[PDB]
Amino acid sequence: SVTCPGGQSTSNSQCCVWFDVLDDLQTNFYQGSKCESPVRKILRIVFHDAIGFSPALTAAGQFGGGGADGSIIAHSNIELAFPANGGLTDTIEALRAVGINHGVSFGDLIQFATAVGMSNCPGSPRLEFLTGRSNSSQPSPPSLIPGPGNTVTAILDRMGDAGFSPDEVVDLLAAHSLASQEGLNSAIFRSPLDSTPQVFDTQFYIETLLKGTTQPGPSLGFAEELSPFPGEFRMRSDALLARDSRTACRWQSMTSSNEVMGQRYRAAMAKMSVLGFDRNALTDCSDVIPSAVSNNAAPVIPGGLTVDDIEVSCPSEPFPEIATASGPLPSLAPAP
Ligand code: HEM
Ligand SMILES: *[C@@H]1O[C@H](CO)[C@@H](O[C@@H]2O[C@H](CO)[C@@H](O)[C@H](O)[C@H]2NC(C)=O)[C@H](O)[C@H]1NC(C)=O
Ligand SMILES: [Ca+2]
Ligand SMILES: [Ca+2]
Repeated sequence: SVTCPGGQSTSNSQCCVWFDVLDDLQTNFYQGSKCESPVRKILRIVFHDAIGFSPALTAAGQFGGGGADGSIIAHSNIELAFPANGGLTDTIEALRAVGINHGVSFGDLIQFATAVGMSNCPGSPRLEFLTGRSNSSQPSPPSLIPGPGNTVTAILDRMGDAGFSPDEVVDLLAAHSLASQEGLNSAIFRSPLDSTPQVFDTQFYIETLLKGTTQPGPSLGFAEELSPFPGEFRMRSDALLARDSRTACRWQSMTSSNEVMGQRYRAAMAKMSVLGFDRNALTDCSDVIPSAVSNNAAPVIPGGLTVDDIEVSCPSEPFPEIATASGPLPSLAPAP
């Protein structure tokens, strides 16, 4: 059966080169298989690469984008000029080098580095990984990336054109559980979007629902809203989506189970990884992806706050029974 040069066993011979890029990335790009800034930047990158895909542009006789084709690396010179692609240069160049050095397509590489980065963060599911996307790409059309100051209708329409339902938009946002911002408000560099920027968990959903009480920096930044405790940043699109009637019940259902949240995120991400491709034409190499350590902590309403502080926005389903903590309000340190 197929054992690779290193003795590991896989489903197909096309998977063997990925054990090598797995060692490179873990040792170098992830600095000893860590869950820090490199994993966070790659998650913005996989999204901005795959979402440059528009059926509506195709239908209007215009090039609509190749989707998850790695065009953000190949055509970095035009894509990184886009409003949503700031602060990605250093990460795009380190990935370009692993791509050229191992002979793999940029589109596959972005998807692989996402599944490998996530396995370094506790609580993560094992993402599916498929190989075989062609390395040729055209530059993505401009303006296909949702922005933090857009209304909910604008975000749902763009995402709906790419193929996601309102529920999948909420599911995809579980990645803001491993997140911070650097360019919305530079005065509070790397301010976390939830209290556990290194744990893939339910806290992001709970904490964006909390009453915005605190201005974390000396002034408000682009599309910044008051957050529930010092050090945490709250982005206007995340505040709006937690509260809008079209997405509020899915958002609420994500607050109490890390199992359900992970299951749904893995499904939405498998769908995003093949935008512009035929899944059936790719080779499954998911067994190359290692398991992440399990997260054993239970969901909590932090720092003494209670259900009275969460702005319940699903008129049908009552808010889940989530534990409370007898804390003083936390002050979050920048994400590492
Ligand atoms: C509804 C659309 C979304 C909007 C408007 C949005 C917007 C943003 C913005 C403005 C930032 C801050 C970047 C910075 O200044 O450093 C951010 C960070 C982040 N976003 Fe999103 N996001 C959305 C969806 C997603 C999706 C689907 C993913 C990927 C699965 C993603 C992954 C991340 C991650 C992990 C970070 C943290 C980056 C870091 O800490 O350096 N986002 N997002
Ligand atoms: C994928 O396509 C890109 C070109 O778009 C290739 O990238 C170049 O590779 C050469 C050496 O192989 C480098 O010296 C260039 O600087 C690279 N250009 C860019 C824009 O990165 C890449 O080699 C191709 N990969 C595969 C597996 O065919
Ligand atoms: Ca692309
Ligand atoms: Ca988290």
